[PDB]
Amino acid sequence: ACGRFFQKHQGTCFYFGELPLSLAACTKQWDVVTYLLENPHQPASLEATDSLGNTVLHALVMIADNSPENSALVIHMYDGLLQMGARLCPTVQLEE
Amino acid sequence: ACGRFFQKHQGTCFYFGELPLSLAACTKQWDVVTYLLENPHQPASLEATDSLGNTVLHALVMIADNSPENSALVIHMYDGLLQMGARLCPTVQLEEISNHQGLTPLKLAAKEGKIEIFRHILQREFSGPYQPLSRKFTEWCYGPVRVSLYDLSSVDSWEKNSVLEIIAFHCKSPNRHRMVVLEPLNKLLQEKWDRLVSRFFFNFACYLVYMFIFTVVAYHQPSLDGESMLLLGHILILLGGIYLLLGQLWYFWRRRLFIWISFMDSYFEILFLLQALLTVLSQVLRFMETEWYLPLLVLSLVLGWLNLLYYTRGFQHTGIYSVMIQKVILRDLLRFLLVYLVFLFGFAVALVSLSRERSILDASLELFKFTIGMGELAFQEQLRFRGVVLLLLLAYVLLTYVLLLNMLIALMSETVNHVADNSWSIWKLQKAISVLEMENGYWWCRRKKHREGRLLKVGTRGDGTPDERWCFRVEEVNWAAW
Amino acid sequence: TVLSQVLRFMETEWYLPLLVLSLVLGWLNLLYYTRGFQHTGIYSVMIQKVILRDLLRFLLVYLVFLFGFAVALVSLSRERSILDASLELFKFTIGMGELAFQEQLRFRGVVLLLLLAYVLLTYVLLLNMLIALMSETVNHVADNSWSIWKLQKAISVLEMENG
Repeated sequence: ACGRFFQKHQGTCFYFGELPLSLAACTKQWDVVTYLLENPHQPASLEATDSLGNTVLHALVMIADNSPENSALVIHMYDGLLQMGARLCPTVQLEE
Repeated sequence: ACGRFFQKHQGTCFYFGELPLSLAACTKQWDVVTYLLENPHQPASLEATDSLGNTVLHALVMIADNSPENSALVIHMYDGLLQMGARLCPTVQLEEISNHQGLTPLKLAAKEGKIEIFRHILQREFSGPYQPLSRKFTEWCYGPVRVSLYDLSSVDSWEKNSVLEIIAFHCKSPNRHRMVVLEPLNKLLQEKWDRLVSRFFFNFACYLVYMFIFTVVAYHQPSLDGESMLLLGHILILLGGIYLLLGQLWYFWRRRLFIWISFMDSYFEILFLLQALLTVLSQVLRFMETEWYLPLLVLSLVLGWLNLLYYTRGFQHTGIYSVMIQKVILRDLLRFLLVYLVFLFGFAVALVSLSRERSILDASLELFKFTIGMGELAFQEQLRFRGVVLLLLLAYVLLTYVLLLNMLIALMSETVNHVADNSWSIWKLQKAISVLEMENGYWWCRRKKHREGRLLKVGTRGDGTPDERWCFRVEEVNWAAW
Repeated sequence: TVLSQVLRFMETEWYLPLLVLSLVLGWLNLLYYTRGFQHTGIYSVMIQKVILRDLLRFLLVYLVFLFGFAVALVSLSRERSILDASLELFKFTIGMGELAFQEQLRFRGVVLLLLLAYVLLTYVLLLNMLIALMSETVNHVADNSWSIWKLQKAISVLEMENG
């Protein structure tokens, strides 16, 4: 889901990762992030690349900033994505 | 109910608004304020004018002050007066009524530097859902992180009496910049300064680049008499003063020759008048015969080259430093010269009197050797009381260092008395003060004036029947629960 | 360094005049390594970096003032070599202003009351930079440039392993 607002251009934007799970990190919910993987009809994946060939974890750091409250919740999501990740894809190394 | 105590005169007073509902705001009760309108026998009105043609809302801001607890309760009353007002008089617009001088209350809130309502008054959260016709001064559409929007009541430069009309010119400023640092007026700096800083540089070019070649006359100048380039200089020496004469004169035509109250930093504006005025001294001698032209046009060239310091402005930050120091040291320069120079009168007399064994102003240069200092110190014994003048001059080595010191440390005290982002913002004031002339154009006669096509995006989103406003779109990034 | 080499046998002549600067800046740039043998450097690059911005802002303000006054000096003293006559004004830069008052110019008070205007503003031109510096240290740095000492070291580590 790429466009003007979804591109990383200066102003009128934020480069969240241009796909459903990518903004699901930015939503700070941690409830649908599990279900959009757990969904039996069509499961998502962190393997899903974007316009710069990234997983969601590259967008987490770009969307991360110098706001302690934002980094605190970002950290909480970030750590648990590896717990949900490594459980469901133990064959794949995730931060490489 | 007007009198001595109820008049706005200095001391023994407070100008609450001279009628029952006016002090009812100052009573901080909010219970009788409803009933004195709800009373069925004789209802009051905010329409009730006073000695300066004001509603109660003009008195709220005058009675408001730099007390947070007072402004907090003042804000609470102030917002609900519009809820009780607009309900009972929806036909009447409430914050657009002018005083006897012709001034609105939201504009008049800037006049006296009201701190702590004034930020609130711009930034208000109560129209949707319960007064959708009031319009907030705020709006929002399309947020994952909020794309905000602020309206425009009168604060944009060109609308005939904004706060930009008074905060630039008629500012009675306890200190300004903060009132300007709030987001809708603060952000407005760059929205047009993008379009104006290039034209500022284009006009700054025309200020300084012709002052450069104004000098090369004096380079080629003869004392007594393709060489027409030297003679051509005179035609631009005419323009050297005459351009900056009219230009700075018609500034006072629109400033009506306003009184010395704006002494703060309008001395920089009249530093152009110095060059403008002093250029003519040579012109109207110079053909005629009178002779004092080359001697005194020195100062016309001097102060002109000096006043090119003024524009140490916005091409880099530094200026946040420039005017911070330059303004406060103009007070120090006054205090410096008043103390120092008057010491050495009687000692130049003591020098010439002891050295006996109208031209003493030139003999005072003997003492001004040590000002830099390069004190001669040359000891001789022809004076026959050798120790008098010798033990005299050693007294000034300590106090001359002290006379630097006390000013060096009077300065230390000015920086020990910390300024966080005060003069850092005065950089933007100096820019936003310099915005005054940008939209108006040039009775300089490049184009005799310039019009206005610099207004902001049409709101066209309000509640029925009047749906229309002028507004501006702002960006934000917030990290709350939602 | 090469400017001298490939003149020097040949004949061209501007070699000893301009190799001065090759020797100068080389000896100057030995300041760079005020680094890690003692701490001090936590000071060195903190000031040296921020004053490179101050040095730019200093020279842009000051030097351009004295052009028209060197013209005012030579113009009033009438009664391409003025760049050398500007040294008369650069006497007061250090300052060791001559101040030598004579009355052959026939409007004695012009140039005499001119030069007294610069004693105050020359101190101000030092002052405002002295205090623009005060502002840079009033704006406290706790262990920022103290750590940039280690950055400058860890930046200098880039070339060590490569050979």
